[PDB]
Amino acid sequence: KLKAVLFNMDGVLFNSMPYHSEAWHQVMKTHGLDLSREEAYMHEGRTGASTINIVFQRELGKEATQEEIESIYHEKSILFNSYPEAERMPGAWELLQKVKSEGLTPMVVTGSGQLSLLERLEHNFPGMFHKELMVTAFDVKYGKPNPEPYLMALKKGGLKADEAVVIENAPLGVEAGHKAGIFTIAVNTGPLDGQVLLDAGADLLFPSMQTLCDSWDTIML
Ligand SMILES: [Cl-]
Ligand SMILES: [Cl-]
Repeated sequence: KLKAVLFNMDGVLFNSMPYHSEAWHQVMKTHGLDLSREEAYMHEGRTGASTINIVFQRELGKEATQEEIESIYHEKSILFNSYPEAERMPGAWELLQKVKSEGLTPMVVTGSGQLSLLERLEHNFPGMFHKELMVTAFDVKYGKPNPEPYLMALKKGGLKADEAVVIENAPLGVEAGHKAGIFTIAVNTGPLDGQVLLDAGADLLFPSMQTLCDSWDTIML
């Protein structure tokens, strides 16, 4: 039944998670808030505004103001962009070529609003993605772990949930894919215990994008 493969971006397509976790950790530290690199990784999937608000609630016992959200989001984006630009996750391009050769539609479903990465998708993965077949921070009211972004991806692609598969590296994205009713494959590309991804609702778990790519033609959907 499979028609489309819905990829997260950060930690699936780009090896950008060390940078995102460093930048969140450092900007929060500047603001006097403790967020470890691993706790930052655990927020992958959220929009930046949702991350900031939840960290304020957890650490300060209050909501972030709109000004705090915009300031901190810009600060983190500027710091992220100050690093040498993120490179591809090994295995992603090989997998995309396989998916496309099988007649399947690649899509991106991300909580990112980071234009530096979004505008590099075409040069990194030529011929794969299209803006009207992507969901980003710009498209959603509620991001991951709410199923909204994955539900929206299904609609953009004219798909039913049973015609798609989700490829996720982070538990909030796994949860969103699963709760959207879509079969969800976790790829453990970061510092987390794989069990965190299984417990978030992943139907399958692979230890890298390359191993997923190697097994791809035996996943019968
Ligand atoms: Cl990382
Ligand atoms: Cl960013």
